[PDB]
Amino acid sequence: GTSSAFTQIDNFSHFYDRGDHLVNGKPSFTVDQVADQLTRSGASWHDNDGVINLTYTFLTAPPVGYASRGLGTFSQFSALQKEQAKLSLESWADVAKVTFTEGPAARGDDGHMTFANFSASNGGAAFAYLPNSSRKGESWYLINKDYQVNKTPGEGNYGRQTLTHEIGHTLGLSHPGDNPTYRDAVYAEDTRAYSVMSYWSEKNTGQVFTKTGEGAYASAPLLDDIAAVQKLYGANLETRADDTVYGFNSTADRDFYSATSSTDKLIFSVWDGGGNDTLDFSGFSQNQKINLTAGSFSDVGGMTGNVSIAQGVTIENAIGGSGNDLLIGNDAANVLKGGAGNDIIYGGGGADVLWGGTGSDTFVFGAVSDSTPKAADIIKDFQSGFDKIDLTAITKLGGLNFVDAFTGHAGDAIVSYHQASNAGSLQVDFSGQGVADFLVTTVGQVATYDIVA
Ligand SMILES: [Ca+2]
Ligand SMILES: [Ca+2]
Ligand SMILES: [Ca+2]
Ligand SMILES: [Ca+2]
Ligand SMILES: [Ca+2]
Repeated sequence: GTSSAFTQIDNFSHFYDRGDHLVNGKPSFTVDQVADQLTRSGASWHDNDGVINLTYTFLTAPPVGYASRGLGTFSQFSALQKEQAKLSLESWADVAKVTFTEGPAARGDDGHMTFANFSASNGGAAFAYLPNSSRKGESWYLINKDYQVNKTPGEGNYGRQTLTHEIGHTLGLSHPGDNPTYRDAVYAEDTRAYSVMSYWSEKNTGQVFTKTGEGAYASAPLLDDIAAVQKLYGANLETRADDTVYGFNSTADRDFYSATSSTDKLIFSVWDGGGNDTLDFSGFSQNQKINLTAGSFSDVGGMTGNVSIAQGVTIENAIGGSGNDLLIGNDAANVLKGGAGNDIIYGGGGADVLWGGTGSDTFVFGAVSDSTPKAADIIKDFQSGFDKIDLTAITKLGGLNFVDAFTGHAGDAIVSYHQASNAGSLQVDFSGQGVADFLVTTVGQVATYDIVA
């Protein structure tokens, strides 16, 4: 058996696992399976400069044969829409190798896009065509007394997501499946928790973004969307290859990645081209569960299944909030700051920098490889009597034999201290080989009682 602390960690790094099992009776699809699913039409924009350069035009006047569409009264895009449309395009252009330049159909471009608003409710809230049809690149939006959604698009609302949705469609992605309901979906993760393309809400899959009466929709391409658009046009590695901070104190320069308040509802998927990165959810007071695993999910800002790191992305640091959080790292050096409260931190691979912050924080180790002597973890703010080092994942509650020197017997551990630099160190002999095979260094005293194993 392990401790409760560990289980919470193991369970959360498995809570969102996809593939090879049934969920709600429907098969579970790994992102790759969903990237296939979402691009099953074979429709796409063509290229051999290895990049797609699309141009677009907010239509000023109705095109030839416009009246025969039955959409009623043609209207031009407002400044608000144009401004939101541009953020949407951009959000797509960041993850995949595609660019959208405002301008008329050119001789040297890979296709042209057009945005316009109609008035007759017969048309539908909005629609777009696939990149291989005759009306390719177009997308129309309904706007009348009875339907005001597309009137004021802004971060968080469906008016904006509708733009991210329609653009994804014109780019080549299709709705997850073909009065239908989520019962009729081909797979489990067919919710707007995984794709902006889905017709179903996060509650079908268990996630919780908002309560009754309020709306919440991710402005930018979610998890599956990025994989699918990247499958089509390749990942854009040059975007944010610098040192990006996401969430609070963000340096992402994107509205959907920005938080400045405790009430903020963040629903996003992190895409980044390199550098050393941080997910800072420090401004939050609710219990969070941040997972730094590529393609994994987090429960952020009082919500659940709302944040994720895109498949094939490395995010090195996490900053929880003042709640009892959980921080799960990757195989890389991680600076994991619990921030404040009673949280559990899991470094994982490599030598991590762990900060428990105030409160009685737990640092958990599941492998000997997590904290080896030749590349060990460091708990900078270790407070004895309150904090605790969990090794139950490795010892299974078999205990350790605290000694001053290694006796070549397995389970022999040594708590050392160096007052003249406030530093302790937990050393262990899991193999009983006579020497250390696990080491954790602290700043602040670590007592033998502060160990759980
Ligand atoms: Ca970066
Ligand atoms: Ca804390
Ligand atoms: Ca915390
Ligand atoms: Ca790590
Ligand atoms: Ca580690």
